[PDB]
Amino acid sequence: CKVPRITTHYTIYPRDQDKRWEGVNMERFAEEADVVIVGAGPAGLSAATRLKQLAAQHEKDLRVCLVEKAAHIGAHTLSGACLDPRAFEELFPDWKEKGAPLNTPVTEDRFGILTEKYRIPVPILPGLPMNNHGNYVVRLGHLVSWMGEQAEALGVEVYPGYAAAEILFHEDGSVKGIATNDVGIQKDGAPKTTFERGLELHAKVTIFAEGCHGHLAKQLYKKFDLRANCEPQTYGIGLKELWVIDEKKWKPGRVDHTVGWPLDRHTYGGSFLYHLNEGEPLLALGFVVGLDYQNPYLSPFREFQRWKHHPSIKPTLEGGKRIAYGARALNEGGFQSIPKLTFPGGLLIGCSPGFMNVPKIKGTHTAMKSGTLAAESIFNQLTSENLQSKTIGLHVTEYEDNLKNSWVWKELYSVRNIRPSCHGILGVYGGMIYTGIFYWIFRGMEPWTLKHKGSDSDQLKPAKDCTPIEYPKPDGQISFDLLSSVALSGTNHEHDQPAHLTLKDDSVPVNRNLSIYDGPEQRFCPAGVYEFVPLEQGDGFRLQINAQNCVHCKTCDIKDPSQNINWVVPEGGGGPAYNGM
Ligand SMILES: Cc1cc2nc3c(=O)[nH]c(=O)nc-3n(C[C@H](O)[C@H](O)[C@H](O)COP(=O)(O)OP(=O)(O)OC[C@H]3O[C@@H](n4cnc5c(N)ncnc54)[C@H](O)[C@@H]3O)c2cc1C
Ligand SMILES: COC1=C(OC)C(=O)C(C/C=C(\C)CC/C=C(\C)CC/C=C(\C)CC/C=C(\C)CCC=C(C)C)=C(C)C1=O
Ligand SMILES: CCCCCCO[C@@H]1O[C@H](CO)[C@@H](O)[C@H](O)[C@H]1O
Ligand SMILES: CCCCCCO[C@@H]1O[C@H](CO)[C@@H](O)[C@H](O)[C@H]1O
Ligand code: SF4
Ligand code: NA
Repeated sequence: CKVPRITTHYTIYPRDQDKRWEGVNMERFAEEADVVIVGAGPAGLSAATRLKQLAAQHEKDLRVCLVEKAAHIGAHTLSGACLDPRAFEELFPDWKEKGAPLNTPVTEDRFGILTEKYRIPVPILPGLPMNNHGNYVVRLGHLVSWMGEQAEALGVEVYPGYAAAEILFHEDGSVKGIATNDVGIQKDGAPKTTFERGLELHAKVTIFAEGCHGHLAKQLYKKFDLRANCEPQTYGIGLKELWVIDEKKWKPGRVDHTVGWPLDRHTYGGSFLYHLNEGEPLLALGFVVGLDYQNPYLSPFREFQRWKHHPSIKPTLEGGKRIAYGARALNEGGFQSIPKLTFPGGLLIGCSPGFMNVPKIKGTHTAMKSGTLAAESIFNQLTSENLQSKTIGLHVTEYEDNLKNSWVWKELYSVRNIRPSCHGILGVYGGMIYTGIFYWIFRGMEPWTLKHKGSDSDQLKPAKDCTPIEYPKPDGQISFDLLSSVALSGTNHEHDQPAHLTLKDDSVPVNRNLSIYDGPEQRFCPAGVYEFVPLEQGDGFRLQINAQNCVHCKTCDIKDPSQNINWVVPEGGGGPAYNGM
């Protein structure tokens, strides 16, 4: 054996095309519902909840099935989480006595610009977007878990551990529904004696709420040419760890943000540090880096680990304990990047299509509202005659009409130029200047909309033209390595299954990436999944994919300069085991 056909997933090598599957029956059982929702995130749960609420108010029968990758609800949820209650209280005006975990109202907002040695404080006025008056600091994972609890109580059929692995289409071309992941296929693609076909969930309308860079939505965009009038989405990667600190340095209700060191002015990114007020002297902290970065040598993980040593931060975690680690990609393309959210047989909500306010670093409240609106609109179409056809699947276009008229649209429109304004000669500092003028003073009224520089994927420079970055060795107390970090994510998968990190051509990572960019996949992956192993015969490397370490952040599918990777779901239940992240 060899070079190793790293790729054996059925999505690249159809088993309808390989002899090893000759005798196997691929017949799947099917279940019928009115609405099928993919992803138990704040958006999917908002949609599900509201739909079962609308059903109760008007006494109608509605079968709503919600499927999620996570072993249990909230396990793949990663956010820093400063919450704008606006849409949440709309869905649950009753939350306080019903027990929702919004125990930390923001009491102090701080922002600073860092240099290697110091911190420059920045005045936070009520007029800027980094103002958190009226908001809560929360462990999104727990709020999500709480939501799944209310959803079930309302009659929603929640299915954690089930990954939507395949979109179903009616012959007229509209979406019929989805099928869950099959199970029991070995690493090489061969069927096991335990092979088991997935479940088919049919509905009049399927809601897609996979979050930032959903793998089914990525293909949905293609199928219905949904990006026709929009700039492609732009992203950033968010790394995060939970810490237990010295009571003496615990300032409950405090929200910190910083820009500057260790990033150069042309690399977008920053930190967040929030003091939780849920009983323990706990801190949710993390780092963000725009995947539009240019240096192939940059490592967002090392930037984050190195960031903690800055003198304004290290003392705070000194004597502290790091108890969890996770990473997720987020949207930063904002308004200019919103695709068409509707098509025959389905809808897109939440960060999958992307409603993130990047300067506020908030996308949960808007993801919730989109779920609330999509629900109201769908129930609305299920409750009439006014029959639209030839698409057995409904085209709930009214959803986009109403979203365009909600506060969500104007909020995203108003901060649309902040992220793109960071592409000037002053980089992120130019963006700050632009924010003081056109937002703080003109609230984004300027008669124009700036554009992004294109896809994050073609923003990389060749390694020979750049200078490697010298990162410090972790000290095991404030900074750690990747392996220990992966352990604190509790992520895991059945080892004997084909890699879900699929390659379209098994030779480009060694022939192009390593050759031209020096294998950026070994540094942009926050989990150490891709590694180049020294070749046995003579001279080079081979790429090895350690699919079991994947935290499902979706970065590699976003940043690969050769766009040769396609992330798909592994067997349901695999991945992070985040608790209140
Ligand atoms: C580091 C970081 C910090 C952040 N800080 C804030 C903040 O302070 N405030 C704020 O409002 N927002 C913040 N956000 C953003 C916030 O987390 C998101 O906007 C929000 O979670 C988006 O929600 P969602 O409901 O679309 O999906 P997500 O929370 O992304 O969840 C999508 C769900 O879908 C599941 N899924 C995906 N594909 C499939 C499939 N095919 N089959 C089954 N299940 C599937 C996933 O497992 C996941 O649970 C932050 C994000 C990051 C990464
Ligand atoms: C952790 O996440 C992150 C942030 O959030 C904490 C960020 O910010 C940034 C970077 C910068 C951006 C997005 C531009 C945003 C604007 C800010 C932060 C406003 C702060 C300061 C201003 C506006 C200074 C005042 C302006 C002056 C004096 C100009 C002169 C004339 C007048 C207007 C009177 C990044 C990369 C980030 O990752
Ligand atoms: C041109 C500058 C004029 C004076 C601004 C006065 O008062 C302003 O109140 C708002 C709150 O509404 C804050 O956001 C501003 O930072 C503060 O300066
Ligand atoms: C600063 C980062 C991106 C924004 C591009 C804006 O530059 C333009 O400059 C001229 C001055 O020459 C102004 O009169 C215009 O109103 C402004 O849009
Ligand atoms: S393989 Fe991809 S999706 Fe998994 S953690 Fe690494 S970059 Fe994220
Ligand atoms: Na557009």
